[PDB]
Amino acid sequence: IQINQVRPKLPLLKILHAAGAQGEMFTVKEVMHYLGQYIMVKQLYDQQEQHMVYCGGDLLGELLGRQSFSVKDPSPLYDMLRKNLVTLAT
Ligand SMILES: [Mg+2]
Ligand SMILES: [Mg+2]
Ligand SMILES: [Mg+2]
Repeated sequence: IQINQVRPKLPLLKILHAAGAQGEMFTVKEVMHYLGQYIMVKQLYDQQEQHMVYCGGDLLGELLGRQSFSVKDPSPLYDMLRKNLVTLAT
């Protein structure tokens, strides 16, 4: 297996699939692409303040353990990725 591949855990993979991803293993860039598409297409960001993501009530909020987060202050999102990505480079 390639060193730059990661395997998203079940609930994260569900999100990525729900945004148009195919398969089980991805680069971190691909994961971010599909996660971004999920947020963008469902329009979870506040249209009036687009760095704010209102994720509570959605699977993404469940996974994050937060009602909302800011894209400018990504640590809660990065916490979620740390816990939901299986990697070989770590
Ligand atoms: Mg794909
Ligand atoms: Mg695959
Ligand atoms: Mg961090």
